[PDB]
Amino acid sequence: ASYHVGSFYNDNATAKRIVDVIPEEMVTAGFKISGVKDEKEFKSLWDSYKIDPSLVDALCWARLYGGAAIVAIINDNRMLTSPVKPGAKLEGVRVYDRFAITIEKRVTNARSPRYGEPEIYKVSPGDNIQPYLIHHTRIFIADGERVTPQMRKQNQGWGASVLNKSLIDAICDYDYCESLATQILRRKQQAVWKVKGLAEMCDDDDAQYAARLRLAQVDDNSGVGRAIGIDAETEEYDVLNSDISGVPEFLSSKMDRIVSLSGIHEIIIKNKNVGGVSASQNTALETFYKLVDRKREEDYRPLLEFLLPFIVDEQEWSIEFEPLSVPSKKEESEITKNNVESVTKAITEQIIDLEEARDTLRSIAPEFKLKDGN
Amino acid sequence: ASYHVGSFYNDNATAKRIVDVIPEEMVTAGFKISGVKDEKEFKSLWDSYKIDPSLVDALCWARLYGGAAIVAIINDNRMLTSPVKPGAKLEGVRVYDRFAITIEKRVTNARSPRYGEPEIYKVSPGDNIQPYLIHHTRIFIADGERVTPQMRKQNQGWGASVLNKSLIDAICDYDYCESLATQILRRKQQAVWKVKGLAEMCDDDDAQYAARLRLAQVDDNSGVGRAIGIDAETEEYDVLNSDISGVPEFLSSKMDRIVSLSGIHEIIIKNKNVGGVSASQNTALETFYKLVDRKREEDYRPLLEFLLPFIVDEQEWSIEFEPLSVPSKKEESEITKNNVESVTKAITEQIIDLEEARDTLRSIAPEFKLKDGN
Amino acid sequence: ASYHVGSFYNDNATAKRIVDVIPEEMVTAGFKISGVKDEKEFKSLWDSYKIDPSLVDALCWARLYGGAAIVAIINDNRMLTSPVKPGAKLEGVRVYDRFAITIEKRVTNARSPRYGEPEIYKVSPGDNIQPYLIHHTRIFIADGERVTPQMRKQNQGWGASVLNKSLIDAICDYDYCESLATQILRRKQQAVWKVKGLAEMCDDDDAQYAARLRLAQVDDNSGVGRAIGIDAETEEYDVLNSDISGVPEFLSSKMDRIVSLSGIHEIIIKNKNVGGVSASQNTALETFYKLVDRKREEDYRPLLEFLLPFIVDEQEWSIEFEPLSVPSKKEESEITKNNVESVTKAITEQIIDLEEARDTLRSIAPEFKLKDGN
Amino acid sequence: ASYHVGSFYNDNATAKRIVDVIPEEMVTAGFKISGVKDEKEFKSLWDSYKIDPSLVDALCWARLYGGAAIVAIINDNRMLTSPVKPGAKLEGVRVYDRFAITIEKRVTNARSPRYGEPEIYKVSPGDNIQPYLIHHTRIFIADGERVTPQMRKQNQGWGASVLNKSLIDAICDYDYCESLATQILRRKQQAVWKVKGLAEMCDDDDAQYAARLRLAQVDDNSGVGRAIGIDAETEEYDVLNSDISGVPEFLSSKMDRIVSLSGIHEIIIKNKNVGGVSASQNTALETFYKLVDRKREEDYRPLLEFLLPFIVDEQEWSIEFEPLSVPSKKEESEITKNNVESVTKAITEQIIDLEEARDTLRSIAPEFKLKDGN
Repeated sequence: ASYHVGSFYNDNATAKRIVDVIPEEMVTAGFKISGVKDEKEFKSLWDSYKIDPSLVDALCWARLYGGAAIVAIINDNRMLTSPVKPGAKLEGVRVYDRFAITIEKRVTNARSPRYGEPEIYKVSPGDNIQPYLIHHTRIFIADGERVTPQMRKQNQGWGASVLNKSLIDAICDYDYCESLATQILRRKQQAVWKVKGLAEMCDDDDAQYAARLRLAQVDDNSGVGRAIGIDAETEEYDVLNSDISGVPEFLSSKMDRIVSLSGIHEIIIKNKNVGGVSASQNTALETFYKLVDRKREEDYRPLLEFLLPFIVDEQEWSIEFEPLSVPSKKEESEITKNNVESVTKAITEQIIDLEEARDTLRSIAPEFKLKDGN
Repeated sequence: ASYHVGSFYNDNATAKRIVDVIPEEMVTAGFKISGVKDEKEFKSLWDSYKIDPSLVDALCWARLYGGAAIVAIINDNRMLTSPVKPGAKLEGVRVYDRFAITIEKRVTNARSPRYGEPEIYKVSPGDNIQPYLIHHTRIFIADGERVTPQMRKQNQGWGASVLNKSLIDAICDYDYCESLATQILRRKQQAVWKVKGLAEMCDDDDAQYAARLRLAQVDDNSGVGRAIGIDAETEEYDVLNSDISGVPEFLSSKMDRIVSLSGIHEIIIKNKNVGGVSASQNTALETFYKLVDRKREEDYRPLLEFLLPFIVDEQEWSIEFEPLSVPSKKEESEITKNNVESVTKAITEQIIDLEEARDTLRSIAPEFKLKDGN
Repeated sequence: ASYHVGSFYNDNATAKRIVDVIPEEMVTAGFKISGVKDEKEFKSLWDSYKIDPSLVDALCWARLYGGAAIVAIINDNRMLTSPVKPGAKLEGVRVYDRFAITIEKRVTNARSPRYGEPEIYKVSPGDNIQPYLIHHTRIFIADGERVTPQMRKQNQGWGASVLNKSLIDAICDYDYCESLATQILRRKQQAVWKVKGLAEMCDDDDAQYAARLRLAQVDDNSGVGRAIGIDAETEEYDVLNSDISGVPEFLSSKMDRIVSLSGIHEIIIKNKNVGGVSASQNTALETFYKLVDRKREEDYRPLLEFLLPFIVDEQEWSIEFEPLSVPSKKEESEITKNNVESVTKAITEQIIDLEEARDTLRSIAPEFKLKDGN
Repeated sequence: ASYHVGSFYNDNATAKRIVDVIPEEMVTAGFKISGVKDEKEFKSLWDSYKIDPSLVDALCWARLYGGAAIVAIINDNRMLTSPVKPGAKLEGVRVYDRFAITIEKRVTNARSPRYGEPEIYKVSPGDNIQPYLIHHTRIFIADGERVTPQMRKQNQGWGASVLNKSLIDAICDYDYCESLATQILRRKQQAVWKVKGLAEMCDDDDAQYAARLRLAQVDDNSGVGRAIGIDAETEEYDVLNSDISGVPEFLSSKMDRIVSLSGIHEIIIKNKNVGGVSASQNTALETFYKLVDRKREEDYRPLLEFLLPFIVDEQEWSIEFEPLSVPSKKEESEITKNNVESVTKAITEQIIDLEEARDTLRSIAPEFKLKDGN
């Protein structure tokens, strides 16, 4: 069964895939900043931090247990319980699961609209170290999928696991069906040896052992090209056989039910190609891309506006999600051709003269490297 | 069969998908405001408030429970029971379900068209805090699908749930059908053992235990390459076998009935591409987008003109929804080429000049990085 | 079923393929460094050290055993326990498995973010040599796939094996199914010989030996064009035959289950083209490349920024991975044509000059042999 | 069985193909050098050596036995036990198998990082000649596939055979299945002759010989257009027939299992064309090319950097692997057209004037022969 729903995660592989395919596919797409003077220093600082495996782990724990929290370490000399100040920087991030976070203090001031969230968070990392209190501005809380408000307050504000009992049992019964299919194959044919007066033999005596040894020895040497001899007055040899048919489609239907309840396309979970059509599964993968972007817009972004203000001193910035459908080299060159022809087809006597022209070609054509100029 | 809609929602997964696919995919499309001098500050404010998860949750509860109420809080100076006057008005927002809203005060002024609808609302969130009264202009009431006026006045002006009785039992009997299919698979064949004088053993005795242990041991050691021996005079061994055929078609028909009743097309509810066609799923997707566009135009907009007048201080503005169907990097580049060559064709015969061509190209080609000027 | 993962790995072939297809195909793709004045010396150093087989082996052991440690040795002047200072730092490298690494010293300095992780490592390669201690900065720890934090701290900070229990028994029962199929084929038909009074011969006597020799001799001399003669009064000859149907489909379903559990697509694990479609395998390959790209971005890079700062002395550099999908001689020539005609289109309107066009063309068209100069 | 796994190689043809298709396909592709003044003198010296059959044999022995070694003969007057000097040339190479190489001396100097490999190799060529000792810099060691470090040190640093027991038995059972199919075809129909009182005839007497001679003679003259006559009171003639069906697909499944375990595509091992699709197997052959290049990058290259430094006095050189997918004459000419048009389309007033233009057209267009000039 599920038990702590941790054993089910680290034992079965279907649950592993169902809970993991979304986070890294979501995070490896990448993002670009806008309104900033330049992004290469941002890129260098980002991969100098090299903190995204912790982000992936936090997202996975949020999807599995229903909630996860990440703590931000700031070089400010002030106490971590006191709130941050503008202009502070970041040097590291550490991740916790749902069971390591508990509520400590609550504020309900009428005039201040901040009421409705615990002011001070209490963390218990374990590993024989002292628990400590954290301000609400220091850390961030990651949540899973939405649940009813009654159940939401019943779980102390925590979400719900992605492995609900319907999916759990839909995954479970497939193994039972597979075992039944294996047993059905094993029991395809049975041979019965009828002997007159076989009940007179003493139990577990040398006569019975010799009889069953002879039976086994004759059983090994039988076959299509080999015959056996039996008595005609006291022995009978008959074979009862049963057919096997229709089980592959039954297992396919079970897998389709698992796919339907999971919410992910069959190409990603069954890892199968239909083979009956050339380029129709491109629509399938773009549908999967649509659903993963849909999931991203509600979960990945809050981490973005929680982390960017601590990393860049620029005033106003916006976040843009790059379309994760990356094109192939042939088309890439053709699109660069199209853009470079379009940016300069009539601008020779039109609005786009030099300085906006270079800026336009820099963005839509990242292939054309160019030093900073006008 | 199911009594509490919340338990059925957070227990089953199909109901969760049916409730959730529409609102979040609706909201993640986005929108653009027209008639405003510049758009960057609009996006800056929109992602500064970052209030879209509450909107998604309110829409989900409006769909599920049949009613929801979003509460808008402003930075006024007087009591929240009194009406409002123009101002910044935005620093936060909260949502509530149907069960926490109650009508307490009503007016019927014939001269003013405002009669026939309540003016003061009572909210009782619970959690050991005092309920507080709200003026009508401050908050908005979100409703689901239309019902007969008699039932509307019977339900205290609240809509019905999207999980109707027919949908409920159509979901319910699918699990019964799957359990029956598994049971049918389990009983494909049965082996019957007949013994003369087997009814004389006392129940729960040593002889019966030994007999059943022997039967089990013989059962585990049979198969294709193994044979068994029996006494010809007294006992017999026979096997009864059945067949399985047509069950996957029956289950597929049940799923088809569920799809027909739900109203969401198969690629969204089954996650199974047909595979027998190249590009016929374009029509399926566009039909889905027509459905979600109808739902958006009938439900999402009221929040838009309830919130936008409080956001911006402009006298006049309009809201229109873009085609949601997202193009990919290639064909959007082709569109950009066509647009840029078409706009320059009609401006060289001294019909139109550059000052309006700037905005005409900016509206349709955001890829072209343009600053503001001549 | 299998106890030791190493014995199962070096015994079976499917496990070998599952472990090995990802890391070596990942590494043989290669990479390119950016921000460096010239690239020839980079390749000269890279193939002078020729340390990629050790990287492949370390990745394979990280995948299999759940953990691996690569040891980097530098040309410093002091003891290897002390930290390092900038220098050439590269003359060799060696790798070790999970079983040869142990934690002995730990620090918990709260002020420094370096707490929570070990600083000195103990390696015990064996082979009758003294174990030696290593500073943290000298070596790197390679990990496999994520596990629950409770299990992570239970396993002394080591990951889990990629051969989970479900994958193990899915591999195991396939061989049982194949053996059952062979046994079923062997027993397609059986010939039964009945003789009156055949039970009166003493066991291991001359008469019995002669009888069985005669039976064998008659058995080897039968067929379509040969007949046998028996006594009508006493003995009889009968043949019992069965059928075989649906076994290949059952075996294919078992392979499909193995493919679904493994996570690698059929062309890589079955080496069997579908044959019923023209160019649908492009989507299969690109899905595989998406998977291996995710694996690369999550696992290969840490070695890259662990080793590259020790390789080059440049202050700033960046690492990006090319699209792995290799084009062939024709379409790459078409890409070169498009690139060369597009780059010359935007440099004739006095927008950009030759000094940067040189590098722009050099980055995208290595085929054009360019020296360095104006 | 396998025995010395040499008899299995030189008796069965499937093992022959599995172990041989990779080496010569890998080596006949060829390679070109870069950074050298000219390569035609290199080409002439290379085919003057004519040493590649020994390389193919060494690779085959490495793949089969798990390890092989090649010895380099140098014209230096110094003793072969002493290390080589820079500037020495090569005149011949000789190949040995795994059993002709043994370890003689080991060095473990702490300061020198060369420890970890035997300093002096002892070779025992046999053929009644005296074994001799070799320095480690003189020779090269070729290894097969990776194995666990415990097994690696258990086999004195030698790899593993490509014919593991799983592949061995997968190859073996196919022959058993073929023999069973032949027997099943042979036993398709049996005719039984029943005679009353046939047991009274004396054994091996003239009466029995005459009876069986008559039976055979009647058996030869039977047929569709021929009838036989039997007595009605003492003779019976009956025919028992069994059908054959489903065995070709069973053998096909066995071959597919062999293909899957082998790791090579079915087109190369089954030597079959699907016939249901025009140009889909081009993807199959390019996948095979991908895997053979993948195998090449880890095994062929070390011989390249072991042999090139002894053949060329040029300082710095690099190795490039030519794409083994060779195009057809029609496309070849079209690609030459494309390159010659691309190299000169805008360079008339651009960077590429004369001397880099000729060098560019020399490389990408080897068809255009040209004498050395500017």
